Amino acid sequence: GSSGSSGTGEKPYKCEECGKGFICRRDLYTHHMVHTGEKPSGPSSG
Ligand SMILES: [Zn+2]
Repeated sequence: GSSGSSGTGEKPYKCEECGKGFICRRDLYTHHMVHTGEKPSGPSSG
C-alpha cells in the first residue's frame, strides 16, 4: 500500500506502536516496554 520506491534509507525494524526506526530488531523490542505501560488515566485525552 504505502508509497514504496528506491530513495532514502529505511530501518529494517520500525516500532509499529509509535514509528521508531532501529538498526537492530533487539533494541526495538526493548523500547516496546514503554508501550506495555499505557496510561489511560491522565490528560492524554487520546
Ligand atoms: Zn514505539
